[PDB]
Amino acid sequence: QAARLRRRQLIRQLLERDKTPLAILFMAAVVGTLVGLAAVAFDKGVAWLQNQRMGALVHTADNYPLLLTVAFLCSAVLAMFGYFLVRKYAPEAGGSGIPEIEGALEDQRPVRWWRVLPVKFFGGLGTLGGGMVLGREGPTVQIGGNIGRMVLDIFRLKGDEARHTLLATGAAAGLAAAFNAPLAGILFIIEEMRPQFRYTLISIKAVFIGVIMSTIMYRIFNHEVALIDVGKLSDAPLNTLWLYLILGIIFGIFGPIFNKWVLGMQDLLHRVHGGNITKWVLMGGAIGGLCGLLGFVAPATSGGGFNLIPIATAGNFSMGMLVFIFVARVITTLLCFSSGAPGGIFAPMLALGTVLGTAFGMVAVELFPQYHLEAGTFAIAGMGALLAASIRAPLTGIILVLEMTDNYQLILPMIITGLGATLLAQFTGGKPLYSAILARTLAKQEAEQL
Amino acid sequence: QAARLRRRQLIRQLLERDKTPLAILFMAAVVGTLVGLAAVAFDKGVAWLQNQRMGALVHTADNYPLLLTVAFLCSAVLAMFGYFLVRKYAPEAGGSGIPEIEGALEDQRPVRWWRVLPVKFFGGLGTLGGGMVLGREGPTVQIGGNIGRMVLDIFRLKGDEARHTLLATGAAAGLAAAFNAPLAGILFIIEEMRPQFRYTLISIKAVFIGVIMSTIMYRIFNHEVALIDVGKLSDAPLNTLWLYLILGIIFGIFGPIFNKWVLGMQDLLHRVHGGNITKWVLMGGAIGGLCGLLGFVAPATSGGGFNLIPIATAGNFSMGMLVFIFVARVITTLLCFSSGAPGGIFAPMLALGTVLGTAFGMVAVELFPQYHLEAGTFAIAGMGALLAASIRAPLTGIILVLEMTDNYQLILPMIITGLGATLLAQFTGGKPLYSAILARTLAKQEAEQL
Repeated sequence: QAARLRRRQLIRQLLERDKTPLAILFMAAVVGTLVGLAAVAFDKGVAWLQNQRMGALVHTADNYPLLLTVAFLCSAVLAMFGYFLVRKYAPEAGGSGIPEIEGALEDQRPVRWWRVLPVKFFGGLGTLGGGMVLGREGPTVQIGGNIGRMVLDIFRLKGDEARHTLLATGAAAGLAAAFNAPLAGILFIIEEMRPQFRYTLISIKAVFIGVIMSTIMYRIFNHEVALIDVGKLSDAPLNTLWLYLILGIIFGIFGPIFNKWVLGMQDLLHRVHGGNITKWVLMGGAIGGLCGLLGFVAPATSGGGFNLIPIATAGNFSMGMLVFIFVARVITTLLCFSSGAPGGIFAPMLALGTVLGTAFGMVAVELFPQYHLEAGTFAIAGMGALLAASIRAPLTGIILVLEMTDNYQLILPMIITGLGATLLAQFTGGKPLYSAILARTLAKQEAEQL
Repeated sequence: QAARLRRRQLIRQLLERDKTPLAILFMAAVVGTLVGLAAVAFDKGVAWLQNQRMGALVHTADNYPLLLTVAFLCSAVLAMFGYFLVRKYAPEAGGSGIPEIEGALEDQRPVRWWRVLPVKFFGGLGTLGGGMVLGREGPTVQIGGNIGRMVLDIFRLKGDEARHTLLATGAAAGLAAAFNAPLAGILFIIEEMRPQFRYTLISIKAVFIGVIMSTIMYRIFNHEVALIDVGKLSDAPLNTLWLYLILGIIFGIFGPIFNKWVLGMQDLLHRVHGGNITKWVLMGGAIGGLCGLLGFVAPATSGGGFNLIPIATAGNFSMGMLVFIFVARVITTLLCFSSGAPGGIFAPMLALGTVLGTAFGMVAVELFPQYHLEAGTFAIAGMGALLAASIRAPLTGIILVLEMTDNYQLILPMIITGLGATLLAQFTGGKPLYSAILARTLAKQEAEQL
């Protein structure tokens, strides 16, 4: 009656599966190559700005108050340039980028590469070289999605498959070249950024080609540089997995509160300046200079956060130092991302989770020594646990931490901590962060139509 | 314009994203535990039958003709029992079973647990203890899906989300417990064994809990036992990725030829018995006896295929022995799987991929000594490449070879070989194997049945 109707359609569909068009495969190769080159150039510009920042710091190493003022000024002017470019030329090129390029894969949120690529590139360059605690993945994944749309519009590809596949392969190429992590890009685009409530024709065989050419363009210009080089930690036996479940419960209790904090401060800071261009640029300059001066006095609360994950997994931190770094780092990340700067929050979540993981593993190693514990395996497990409770994408959290730490023997602690985080963030009332920001800006856009 | 209605439903759906019922999450925990226990009991039964079958020979080791006849009888009676149980009490238990579960996720080909579970269990036990070239993976993916449907019908869960989610977590727990690969168990569901043409409601968190509990129930019972133990090989520089591209092109133009072979041999052996029960069990007994005789004399062409996979990865295989193993393994895999025995092909395609990759690696390292190559890196890159060109599931092929070889430094040769394989299997024009078997057994059920 109806099964006869669907069975012939299912046979006709299964006998020709996985036939994507060669036009889309070739444009996905060009998209992935351009996104890898743009991410390499963005990384080199950020590092050259930070090196010139440190050189201007050491240029006058005789007067301490003058050094603190020149640190504040040289970071604040770069932050003012980034906030001005974003706030004057492109109101949708500030923040993370993953909501504004995830809403573009659901046929809303128009991607405008001509007024995103230079402004998000140069503004994220300014506010990331200034020292503000932001991840260089969000600026490169919105650059990735917009390079995908730019190739689609230049070569005049038609169809509804080509647009979604090129936005997805641009975004996955951006996440692959930000972290040197090829598998995390595909597992981020088929688990988090595709439309979760309907059916779209994203071709994984083209997302893969974008990720391959992007990671090859990363490895051409980044030879023998590991982003995170932890050693080779001891394995976790079967009588120790309950501790990683407890750590997952702690991250799942913490995650939704971090979501509520970032969504609350991102309009508590709007209550300061009201939306004005000059007052927004002045407030952004104040917080960028504050994070730049924290880049000199106590130089662990600022920065991207990737220069303390190799420290906080081999010991080398006091408990008081861990609590001070966690408190001031959560303060500075909630101040820097939620103000409106161009910069993601993946990297100060992978750095904010390792501090909490070391602070739990250092408790657990002394609470009972009958297991012969180490305070580093709990940090490796808890790295992608705030990334699994806050943004609630545990599969790409676990895959990305397995990519950039290369400790496979902790895969069962990693999956148990990330999954306890996801479950206890669900049973607390924690909506995912990248969907909450997207739904918030869509409701704001709808209220601005009346 | 209906885009405003799509926006309003999108806001209401993004706020309520990833919120799975607690009943589904608990029942997927129970599915994971039961499929872990079923795969552990299945592996121990196959191990004990292989031990007794190969130990009775040296127990009664008088003379060589009697030794060969007792090898043939000791394998052929077990294979006769498996074929008879399949073709008498559950005809869907024949073959791999990933097509039957891949159909039952689309509300066709109904999973009768009370007929498949004991027949796939004991029949796969007989035909896999008989030393046949059959995977341990198929008869535990289908046992996993049937356990999932069993406990859904036991606890009486209604809805459409519960059925797809418990069948998907059963198949995921089966593939996680067959290979000790937790990540590939989820990655087979989210990109190969879901409904690939319409939206369905498989919650990834329940598949995650099922995979975790299944891998814990594996690792309790055979800890410190890895299936594939290769050493830390040499890394692959950037000027030698085009070699892995050429190896991917070789696998891609071999994939559809092997699919044509298995889908043709599955009728060429059907003409031998004509659907008759007596001639089918007699032909299957001759096949299983041949696979036991080959498992006794020249043993590295029979059995599951994980025994020779660390020898081929940089071991004592010559170019004259690798060709013999490849031709005899493809002839025995075809003759043993296309005849309808209960046993998957997903596990003896890893061995064929490793043999072809080792042959290419030994040609390449002799063809130029300027790159300082190795055959072992080509074997680990080409392991899950016939699995990416034949069943055309590249992401889970790459994930699974990353899982059970513990070499992340070859992730770029792995992805390049897998993508060369999928591309040059698509341009040649081969369908995926596990969908071109389901399309065949759906066209048969439509036309040749009613």
